[PDB]
Amino acid sequence: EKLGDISFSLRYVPTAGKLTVVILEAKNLKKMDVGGLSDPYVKIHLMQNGKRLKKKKTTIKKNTLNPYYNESFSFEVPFEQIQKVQVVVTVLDYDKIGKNDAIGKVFVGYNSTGAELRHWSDMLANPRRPIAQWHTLQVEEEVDAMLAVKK
Ligand SMILES: [Pb+2]
Repeated sequence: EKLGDISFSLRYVPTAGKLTVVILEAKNLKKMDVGGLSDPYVKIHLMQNGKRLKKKKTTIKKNTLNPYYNESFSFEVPFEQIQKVQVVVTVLDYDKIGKNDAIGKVFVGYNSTGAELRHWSDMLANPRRPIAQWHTLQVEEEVDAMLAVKK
């Protein structure tokens, strides 16, 4: 079962230790509501060794599997710590009643792999420039597992 794909940009300013993630849009998201579609919003957690340093979240787009956001978020990450953090991006379904269930999840950062690592590395090699990339969303539990694997 495909969960969907998320587009975001990454920008790192080395002198200011400023990390900017713009949630651009998502597409082909999993349908999460019986009798409807999904009500997606996107969480961003800045992590460091299990602990969460800071959280952000988009607005909610109701009744769509293909939401457009273009919402920007900045994080203070000093130069010396930028290869020690994880930027965890989660698409969830909003429900007025009950816990919001995650659709899928991905993380970028040094410990990441494949296209996630490539996005992260292209950001670091191209300072002050926003790099946009698509990511396939994965099962929350699998991502949570890999976040424990240090390089
Ligand atoms: Pb819902």
